[PDB]
Amino acid sequence: QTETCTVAPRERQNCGFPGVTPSQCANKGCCFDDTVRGVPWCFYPNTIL
Repeated sequence: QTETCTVAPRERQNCGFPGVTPSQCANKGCCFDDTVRGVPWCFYPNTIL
């Protein structure tokens, strides 16, 4: 792996859309988390090393 879903919520950039599902987020190669408010559910991953 070269990408990680460990992103600070205030740094998460929107990768999806209103009502995006994990499957639609996985199709785009992005990360999903709806347990944090005020941030996009589907966001881009962070680069490692």
